[PDB]
Amino acid sequence: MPMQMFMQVYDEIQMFLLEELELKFDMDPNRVRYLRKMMDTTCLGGKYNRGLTVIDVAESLLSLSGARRKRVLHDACVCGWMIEFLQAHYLVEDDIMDPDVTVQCAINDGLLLKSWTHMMAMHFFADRPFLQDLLCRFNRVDYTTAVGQLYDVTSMFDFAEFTLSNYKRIVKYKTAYYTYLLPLVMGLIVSEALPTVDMGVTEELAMLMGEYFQVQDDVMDCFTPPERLGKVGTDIQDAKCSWLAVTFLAKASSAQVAEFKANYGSGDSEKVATVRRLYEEADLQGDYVAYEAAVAEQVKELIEKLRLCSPGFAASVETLWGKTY
Amino acid sequence: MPMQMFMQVYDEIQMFLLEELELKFDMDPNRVRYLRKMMDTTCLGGKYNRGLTVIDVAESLLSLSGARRKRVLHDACVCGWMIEFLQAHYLVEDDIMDPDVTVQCAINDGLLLKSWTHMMAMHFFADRPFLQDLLCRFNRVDYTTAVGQLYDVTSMFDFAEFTLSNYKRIVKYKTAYYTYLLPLVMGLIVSEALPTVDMGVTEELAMLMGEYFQVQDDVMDCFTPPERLGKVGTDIQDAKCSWLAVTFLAKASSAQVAEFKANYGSGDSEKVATVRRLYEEADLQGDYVAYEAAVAEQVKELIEKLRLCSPGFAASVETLWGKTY
Ligand SMILES: Clc1ccc(OCCCn2ccnc2)cc1
Ligand SMILES: Clc1ccc(OCCCn2ccnc2)cc1
Repeated sequence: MPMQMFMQVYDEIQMFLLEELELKFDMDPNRVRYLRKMMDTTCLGGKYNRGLTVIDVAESLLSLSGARRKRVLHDACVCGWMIEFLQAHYLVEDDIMDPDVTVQCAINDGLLLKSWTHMMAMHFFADRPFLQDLLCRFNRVDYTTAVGQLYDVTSMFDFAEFTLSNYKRIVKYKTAYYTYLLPLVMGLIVSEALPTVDMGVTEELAMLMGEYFQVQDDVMDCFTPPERLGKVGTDIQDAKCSWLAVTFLAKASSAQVAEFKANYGSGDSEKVATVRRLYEEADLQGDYVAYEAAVAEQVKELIEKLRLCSPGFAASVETLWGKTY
Repeated sequence: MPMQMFMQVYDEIQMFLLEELELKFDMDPNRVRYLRKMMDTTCLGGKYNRGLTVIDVAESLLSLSGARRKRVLHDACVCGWMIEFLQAHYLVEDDIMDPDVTVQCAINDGLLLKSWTHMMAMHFFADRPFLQDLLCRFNRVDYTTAVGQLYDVTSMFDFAEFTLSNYKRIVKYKTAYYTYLLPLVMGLIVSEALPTVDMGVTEELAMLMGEYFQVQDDVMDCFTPPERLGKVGTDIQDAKCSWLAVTFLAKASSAQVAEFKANYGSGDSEKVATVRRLYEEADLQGDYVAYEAAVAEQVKELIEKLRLCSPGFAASVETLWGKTY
C-alpha cells in the first residue's frame, strides 16, 4: 500500500511537470517524451529507501498523535519524491565524473532534476504553511551534501585528514544529512510536528546511522566480490578516506604505514591486493564487528530518549534503523 | 558610485558565505581559502551587466515614485549578485562541456555557486516580505534557462527546427529570460513596485532586446575576427541554430541549401569558409542591418507604452537598451 501509493504519486508528479512544459513552456512533444524517458531512467530503479522513509514517518504521526489524513500522506509522497529526484540529480553528476552531445545532455539532465524538485514543491505545497520553511531546510541539506562532497573528494589533496573524526565529518555532511536526517524532517513537517521532537537527539540519531551504514559499505567495497556487491570496489584505487584506512593507520606499525602509503591510491591490481592483505593482517574485520555493535547500541539507546517526548516517532526510526541493520 | 557599491556588497556577501562555512559547516581554513579563490575566479571578471541592471532599476524607482532608500539599494546589490553568481554557475557547467580531480571540483563549483544564490537570498532577505515570491520567480527563470539550453543544444538532433520562430523560442528561454527580464523583475521586487508595471509589455520588451543582442552576437561569431571578438567563432562548426542560418535557408536557392547542408556543422576550416562565403553571397549582412533596425524601433515604441503607466521604469530600460545598442 505505501509503495503502491508512492508510484501513483509519481504519475501525478510526472504528469504535472511534463504538461507544464507542453502548455506553459512551449516544448515540442519530441522533447517531452525525451524528458519522460529521462525522468524514468534516473528517478526509477533504486529501492526508494530515502523516499519511502518520509511516508513511514507521516503515517506514524497521524495515527499516534479524517480529511486531514489524505492530505498529509499525499504531502509525504511529494516530499519523498523530492529526495528521490534530487538523489537522481547527484547520480547524474556522478556519471559526468566517470561538440559532444551525450555530455551536454547529461549536465542538462542534472539541472532539470534539481529544478523539478522546486517545481513540484512550489506546486503541491503552494497552499501549505510550510512551503517557505521546507524549501529553506531542503536547500541547506542540498548545500550540506555539496559541501560534504568537497570534504570527500579532497580528502587527499590540500593522509593528514585520515582521522576517525574527519571520517565522521565526511559521512555527516556527504551522506548522513541526506539519508538519515532529511527524510525524517520532511515527515515531521508534513505532519506539522516539527517543534514537538528533540532535534538534537534526532540529529544525533541521524549521524550514527550514517556512520553505521558508511562503515559497513566501506568493508563491502573492499571485501565483498563484485558479483555479490553489485559494483567494482574502487575505494582503494581512488585513495578514499574509508573506515578501513583510518582504522589501519591507527593500529599499524611504522612499516605497515609505509607499505600502506606506497600501495594506496594506485590502479595496480597487485598494489590493491597488497592493501587488502594489510587490512586482513591487521584483523580489521574483527574490529569492524565490535565497532558496528558499539554504534548499534548507541542507536537503540537514543531511540528511547526520543520516545519519552515522541512515542510515534521512534516506531518509524526503528523501522529506518531496521533497513540498515 | 553604483559599481563601487556593487563590489562592496560582494565583500559583504563573500564574508557571510565563507564565515558560515567556517562556523556552522565545520570547514577547515584550507578549503575556505580555496573557495574564496574559486568564488573570485568565477564571479568576478565580467562586465556585471546583469547585476548592475538591478541597481539601475532600483535607484530609478526610489527617486521617481530616507531610511527606506538604503535598504532597497542594498537589496538590489544582493539581487544583482544572485544573477552574477548564477551566471558563473552556468559558465562553470559550460567548461565541463568543453580519478580525475579537476573535473570533480568543476562539478562541485557549479553546485556551490547555485547553492550560494539561495544562501544569500535566505539571509539578506530573511525579513523581507518578498523572500517567498523572489525565490519562486528566481527558480522558474533558472528552470527556463535550463529548458532553453535544451532547445539550443538539441537544435539538430531529434534542419527542421531552423525557423525564425524557433530561433525566437531559443533566445527567449535560453537568453532573454535571464538577461533582459530577470534583472528588471528583481529591481521591481526590491522596490515593492511589481504589480505597478505592465508585465506583458515588460516581457515583450525583454524578448526583443534578447533577439537584438543574439542576432548581433551571431554575426560577430561568424564575421568578427577572433582577436577583435575575443573568442573563436564555432557556431558554424557546432551547427548552431543561428540567425545567419535561418535567414540563409529562407532566401537561398535549392542548390545553395544543398551546398549549405553538406558544409554546415563540420570542423573543416574549408567547409566553414564555404559557409561564410554563402552567407556573404546571399547579402545577409545587408538584411542584418535592416532586421536590427526593425527590432530597435519596436524597442523604442514599447518603452513609450510602459512609460504611460511607469515613468521611472522606462528611464532604466532606455539605459539597459543603450548597453546593447
Ligand atoms: Cl536535500 C538532498 C540532498 C542530497 C540528496 O542526495 C544525495 C546524493 C549524493 N550522492 C550519493 C551518491 N552519489 C552522490 C537528496 C536530497
Ligand atoms: Cl535566474 C538566472 C538564470 C540564468 C542565469 O544565467 C544564464 C547563463 C546561461 N549561460 C550563458 C552562457 N552560458 C550559459 C542567471 C540567473
